[PDB]
This record gives sequence, structure tokens and C-alpha cells, in this order.
Amino acid sequence: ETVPVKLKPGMDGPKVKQWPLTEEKIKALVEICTEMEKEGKISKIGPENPYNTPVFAIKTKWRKLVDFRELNKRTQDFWEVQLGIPHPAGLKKNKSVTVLDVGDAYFSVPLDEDFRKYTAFTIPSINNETPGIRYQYNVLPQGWKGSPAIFQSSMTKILEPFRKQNPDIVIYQYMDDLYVGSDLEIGQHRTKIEELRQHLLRWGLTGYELHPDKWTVQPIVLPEKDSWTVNDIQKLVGKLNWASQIYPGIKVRQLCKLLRGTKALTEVIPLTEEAELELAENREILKEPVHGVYYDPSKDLIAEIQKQGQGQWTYQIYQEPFKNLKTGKYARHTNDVKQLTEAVQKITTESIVIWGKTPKFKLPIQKETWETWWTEYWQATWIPEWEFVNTPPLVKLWYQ
Amino acid sequence: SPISPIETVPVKLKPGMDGPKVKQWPLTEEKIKALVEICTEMEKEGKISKIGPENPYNTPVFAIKTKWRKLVDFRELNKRTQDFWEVQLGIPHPAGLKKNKSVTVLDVGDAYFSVPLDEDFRKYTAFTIPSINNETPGIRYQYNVLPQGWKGSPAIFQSSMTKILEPFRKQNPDIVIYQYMDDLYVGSDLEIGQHRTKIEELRQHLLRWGLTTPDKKHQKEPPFLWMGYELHPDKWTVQPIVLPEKDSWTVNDIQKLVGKLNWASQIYPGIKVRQLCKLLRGTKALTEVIPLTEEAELELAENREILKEPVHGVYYDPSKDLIAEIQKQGQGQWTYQIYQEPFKNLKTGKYARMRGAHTNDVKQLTEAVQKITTESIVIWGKTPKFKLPIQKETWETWWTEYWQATWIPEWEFVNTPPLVKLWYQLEKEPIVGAETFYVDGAANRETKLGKAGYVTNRGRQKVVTLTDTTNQKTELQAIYLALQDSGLEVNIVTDSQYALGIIQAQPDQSESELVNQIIEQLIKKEKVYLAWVPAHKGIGGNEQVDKLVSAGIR
Ligand SMILES: NCc1cc(Cl)cc(Oc2c(Cl)ccc3c2nnn3Cc2[nH]nc3ncccc23)c1Cl
Repeated sequence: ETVPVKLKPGMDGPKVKQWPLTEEKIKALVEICTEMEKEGKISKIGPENPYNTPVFAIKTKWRKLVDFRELNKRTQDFWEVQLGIPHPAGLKKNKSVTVLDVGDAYFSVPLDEDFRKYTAFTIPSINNETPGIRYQYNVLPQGWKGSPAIFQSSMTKILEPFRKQNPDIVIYQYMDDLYVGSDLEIGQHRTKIEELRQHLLRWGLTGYELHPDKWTVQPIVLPEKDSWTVNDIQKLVGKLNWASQIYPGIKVRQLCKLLRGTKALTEVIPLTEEAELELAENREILKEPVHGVYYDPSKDLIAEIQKQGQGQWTYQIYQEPFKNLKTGKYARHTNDVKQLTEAVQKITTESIVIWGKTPKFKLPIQKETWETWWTEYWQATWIPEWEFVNTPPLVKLWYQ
Repeated sequence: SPISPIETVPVKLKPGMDGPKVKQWPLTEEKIKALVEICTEMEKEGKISKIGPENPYNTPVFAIKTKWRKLVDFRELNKRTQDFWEVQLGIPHPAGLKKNKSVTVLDVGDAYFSVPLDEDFRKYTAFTIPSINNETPGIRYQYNVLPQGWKGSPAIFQSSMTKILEPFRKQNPDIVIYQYMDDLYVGSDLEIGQHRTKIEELRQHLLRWGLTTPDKKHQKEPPFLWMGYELHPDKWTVQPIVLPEKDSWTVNDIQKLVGKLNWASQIYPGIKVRQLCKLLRGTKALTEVIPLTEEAELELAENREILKEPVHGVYYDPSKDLIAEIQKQGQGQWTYQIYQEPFKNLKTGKYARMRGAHTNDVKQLTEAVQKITTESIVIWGKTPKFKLPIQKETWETWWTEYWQATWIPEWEFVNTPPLVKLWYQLEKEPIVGAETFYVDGAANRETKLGKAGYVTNRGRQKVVTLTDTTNQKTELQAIYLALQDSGLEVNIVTDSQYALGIIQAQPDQSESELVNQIIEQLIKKEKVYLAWVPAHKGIGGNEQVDKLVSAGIR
């Protein structure tokens, strides 16, 4: 018995263009889809289905990735409020969190007949030889936020003996993945994951290891200097001027005093003691969390990334600009696009662990280069929302 | 003519909408007679069927002229019919075609009329031949087949042709079949005999499903004229391009010239269109004569020379890699050629784009690489190997220091001048024994009057008044002043992120003449260090320029 799925009123299904795919990805998808069809998971469709969702291939085995971003936004009432999955606050406090792919579970649950048309996707051909190969889903699709929402009840039943036997193990389902946390020693943790895989293995379903307790802030670092130049104080005042827009209690009055008259940039200007007091007092505030900043569940999360050079990237997560919920850094035969996708995926997984939702990314790359290359390195089964931004020149050095 | 026994495509109207009920306008006797003759003939062929008066839907009919044709106005029905999936997401490019031993063109005869319409949807296609004047009830018909001018026809036909071709495709994987509108383009590497036989097997499989195709004597011979292209057995080209000789060029003639040159640009290398396009800038009428500028005349002449002798492209060999070569032509103009075997181009193209107001050759080159990469994935399903007029060192220096994630796939330097370079570079640290200029600009929002100036550590000073200005313009003007009065080495301190931002990206070309003047200065300089400070915080020299430029302004 299929659960009926109703779209958000006033808006209809997704009509998103399929991106050009290489020959190897097309052939990989044709092979996958021929197989799913024989198994009745998907069916070939007619032209009377005007809907479309993009499809991609990722990795040694090729796997299908359906971009349900638009369908998910259009079904938000269903998966978020109607059939919401509660996020545990304890997960971010665990010594180890193991991420397990549980997407194969969804293929055993039939999709509501009157919702299937909205899961439409096309396999394109090279040089437009043939019209695309069109399919729709007959079962809960991987990548659609409604799939874990519907499967919720079956997941609870599967995990019930395990949860009863392990009361201090946190299990969170987000999209196609299970997040399993414990404060156990690494060996005992890995032993309990194998036990859970055995439980999953009895219902069909078949890792990636995080350490959230070791996740720490990227404080705005103020230099430690032997001798300070006019240029160094100027760099320091701008950096402090901006940190004061986010942190309660920052002061620059004493440091600003030093900058009197029109001086040469290289002039070594001997420091004071009250200026030294400011530095140390600001340093103290900079290492601690931001006072008065709390996550609002009704608001979207934003992630900002800056290229810092030498394979280093900085990022900030916020809901209101300046108001940082989390800051961090990512460090690397790796290119900028490969480094950027790795950072996006790392920031998303931390965001899932901490808030139970993905951020919208502000990416310092050209829309087109990102659109051509992102899949070459993408490894997750989810895709966050993203925008293309032109990184302001000073945000970079203030986060350096 | 047959009507395919294929399964019908279920069609629906848009939710909350009923079929059309649009009144038939009284027709002339000659029009009524013409329609009656047309309709009785289509009814006998199975195309339409007579209906009772119980059906409340109606679409208007018209007839136009020794033969007459029936025009059905499906505008109302089309507005009420559901949306269909897009027919094709692109059109095949000749350069993506592989060379086959034999290829034949099969056009399907009376395509839409050869495929049935959803029985439950036929009622909405109802039309009336009016009787002479008001008088008596009209003759009523509904369609049994896909009507011409109906929304769903292109999609339903294509979908029907796909379901039909399916079993034939499975049992013949070494046969290429292109689906284009009501045509089939069929290619194989079999010797004449078994190709002619496979064509007959195809034709016969098609007739079993209601579709008629031409036979050996009626089927077209190469070169195939198709979509402005010429497809020969060993090469392809664009159809003849004739650039008119005119005494006076109108907007319409220039627009037609640009379209022709753009079309030729796919296979003829070096085609330029920048100077011809510039003429189309402004509020100018279709028939308004535009005098050709010197540059437009020069560009026209260069193009006539390129087009003088015929140029062809070759077909794709899937075993070889694709090589893409790019050259800088000038004023934001780039040109490229794609080949597999040195100098036998599969295709050519051009790139010219203003991606912002301020740019450089390094950014333009990456934009052209991305545009070519996209195109290769569409045409060939693979990215090409690039040969670029930029040194690995220039690229490495640029990618490393730029704020944006930028990447070029597998490439090699090729010494084809003009080479792509960075014209200047900003210092990383303040210069010792160089004058520090503190710059500022201020502009009054009501009067649009502004001031640009500088105070130095060497006690120097200047203030210039500006008339129809903006804060941004004054801040850039202030940087220009400092650059003009400094000599070989400078340290500049601005409170403008906007100005800092532009200069840091190392532009070499701009839409702003002021930015171009700043550029021509930066190039001349030996060393420039540019720094930023927050405004109105009482910072050193910044507070001093602020008072100077603010006087009589803010
Ligand atoms: N209707 C245009 C048309 C458009 C499209 Cl997009 C495809 C078409 O059909 C071809 C096929 Cl099926 C295969 C190779 C082709 C084709 N066309 N050119 N070449 C390369 C080629 N190989 N061998 C040839 N022999 C003769 C002519 C071209 C030849 C046709 Cl005719």
C-alpha cells in the first residue's frame, strides 16, 4: 500500500533540462537503466510526461545520481512537516560517526501511481542521434527527500532490536544515508557498525568515519609580530573593524590611535601597552563562540567558501550574513575544481551532522566550469543547492 | 495512405480546463465547397470522421487558394492541451557524423496523418463546415489522426517513431538511424548489397506499422542539402554564402550579413564580426542606411578574402582524440579549430564575449576553453586536448594568485603569436623608498559634483573637481591622479574595495575609459603596491584625504 504524495499547491512538477554527458557516462547509465527496468524499478515513458529531472553518473563501479533538487523544493511540505525526520543534537557530540549508504532499501517500496510522473528523467545521446531515453520511477527513488520520509516506519522496525541493545548509539537517517554515532573506543565502534550491517543485511540493505567531538572553530587569527609596520597595523585594523561587526566586545580605539598623520607604509612604529591589551582581549573573544548567534530551524543555512591558495580553502556557515554558526578550513595531483567539490562535500556532511540540513553554497567559480566539471569528482548521493559568487577581495584575508 | 496500428498516446487537457467551444465564422460558397471536397476525401482515407451534434466542442476552419487548402485554427485547443516533453534537446552537427560506407535519406510520407490520435481526445478536435449563410446545421467532424498545427503532434509522432524503430534498432546495432522531424537518415558500413537489403528490411518494418517511405529510384542522392549544410561522402560544408555588394547598407542588410558570417564561422576559420556588430548599436530603423566605418570596411574585406575559396570539414573518427586550437584575433575576438589529424578540421568557431566590464586575455581564454569543452561534449561525448597560446608559467602564475577556482583540462602551449600574457603585477609587500599616496574620492548625490585627490607621506597634495560623477568614478579618478604624479615605484592606499577589486584582477581591457587609463599607467610602472583601509575610522593619511575631497561635497 503506497503512501499518497501531494505537491505544494500552486506549483507543479520539475522541468529541468538534462546536462550534456560524455559517452562513458551515457553508456554507464544505459546499462544501469536497462537493468532497473527488467527489475521493474523504472518504466519507459511517453511524451505526455512533460516533466524532467537531470541525471548524472559518478563513482570503481559507476553509479546513477539523480538530481532531485527541484522535486525536493516542490515536495517540502511532504518530507519536512508532514513526514519529518527528527534530528538528534547528540550526533555532533559523538567521538565517532559512521556514514552508511542505505539507498538500496528504497527500491522495495512502490511509489504512489499519481506521483510517478514527477520522477521523469532522460538519458541523452551524443550529437542528438536519438531522442533521449525517457524513464520514470515505480519505486521510492534515491535522492528524493520523500523516500526516507516514506521509509521512516520500515527503518524504525529494522533498527529496533539494535537500538534496544545499544541505547547510547545515535542513529540518524538523512536522505540515502545512515549516520551512526558512539562514544565507544574505535575498535568497539567499528565492531558495532559490523553488527548493524548484519541487521541491515537481513532486510536486504548493505565505512566513511567522522569525528565530530574533534571539530573545532577556525578563529580569526591576529598576527604575533616582533616589529609592526604601518601597513601591518592598517591590515590589523581592517581585520578587527570587520570582526567587530560579528563579535560583541571587540575594540580598536587603542590600535587606531597609533595611526596618526600621513606616514610611510614600511615605517616600523613601536607598539604600546593598551594596544597590546586590545590585541590580547580581542584574541580571547576570537577563539570563543559568537555570542548571541543561534541556529533558527525555519531559516536556510548559507555556506561561503574562499580560495586561500596552496590547496587551502576557508569557509563559514551562517543564516544571517556575519552571524557565523561555524567556520572552518579545508586543505588538499589535485586541481581547484577537485578541491572545491571535496570542500563542498565535507561542509555539507558537517552541516547534516550538526543541523540535519544542507547549506546553500556561494561558490567562487564560474557557473560554466563548475557545471562541466563538478561530477568528475562528486562522490555523495545528495547534491546541495549552489550560487556563483565573486569573492570580495577582503573577506579572503580577514579569514586567512 | 495508412494510419499506424501503434498504441495511442493518452492526451489530457490542462487541469481545470475543458475543450474549445469557438464559434465557426460564416464562410463564402467557394470556401464551403472547397472544404466539403477536402473533408469528404480525408473522411474516406480514415483521417477524419463525421460526428453528431451532441459533441459541444468546436475549432474554427478556413480555406485558402488552382487548388484549395484547409486551415484549422487550433490556437484555443493548443492553449487547453497539456504540455508535452520537448521533442529534441539539440540538433545533430555534421562534424559529429562518422563516415559510413553508405547513407540513405527516408522521408516519411504524410507523417502526422499516418499516426492515430487518443480516442478519448478526438472529441476536442471537433470542427464545423458551415452551411450556406446562417441556414442549416453544419457538417461536423473530429480528427482520428494527429492534426497539423496541434501542440502534441511533433512529440506524439516522434514518440511513435521511437517505439516503432525500437525492435529494429536491437536487431541491427551496427546501423545508424538519425530521427529528424519526419525524416530518417540511415547509415551502415555494409557493402552496397546488404545496405540496399537492410533499407528494404527497414522500409518493410515501417509499412507494417503504417509508415510509407520512398524507394530506391525516389530516394535522394548525395550531396544532401540539409539545414544550411552540404553533406558529401568524404567532407561537409555550409551551403553557398553570397555576401552582397551594396552602395548603401541598411540595418536589415547588416543583420543578414552577420547571420551569414556567423553561419560560415562553423567551418571557415578567422571569420570576424565585431566591427559589423558595432554598427547595429543604437536606435536605428530596419531600412535606415548605416555608413560603413573604416574598421567595418576592413573587417568586411578580410571576411570576403576568407570566403573567396571554398572550405570543407571532415567527419569524426571515434578512435582518434580531438585537438582544439585557439588563437587571439584582437579586440576580445578569439578563433578556434577542432581536428583529429593535423590541419583537417572537423569544425571551426569563434568566441567574443564581454564577461563583465573589466577583463584580461587569461580570463577570456579560459571562457573560450569552457565554451569549446561544452560544445565537444554535445557533439562528440568527449572533451578535446587543447593547444593554447599561453605559457604554462603565465597560467601557473595566474591560477595560483587569482581568488576564483579556475581550471583548464589537458593542454599544451603552442607558439602562435599574439601570445596570452599578464601586462603588469601588483607587489605583495609595501615598497621601501617609494612615496605612499593616500587617495580618496567623494561625490554629492544631488548635484553629481565630486572631488578626487591624494595626500602623501612626503607632504604632497592635489584635489581635482569632477562634474557628472559618482563615488565609484571619483575613487577610480583618485587612483589615476596618484599613478599620474608618482613615477616608477608607488604605494597607494584607498578605502575603496570596488577599485581594489578591479585592479587586483589584473585587467588589460575595460568598458570604462578611466579604467583603461589606469591600466596604461600600471603597465608603465616598475612596482605598484595597493592597499585598503576602512573609511571614516580616523585612519592615518586616509582621514586627511577625506577632509580634502569632502570640502564642498560631503
Ligand atoms: N539529410 C542530412 C543528414 C543529416 C544527418 Cl544529422 C545525418 C544524416 O545521415 C548520415 C548518417 Cl545516418 C550517417 C553518416 C552521415 C550522414 N550524413 N553524412 N554522414 C557522413 C557520411 N558518411 N557517408 C556518407 N555518404 C554520403 C553522404 C554523407 C556521408 C543525413 Cl543524410
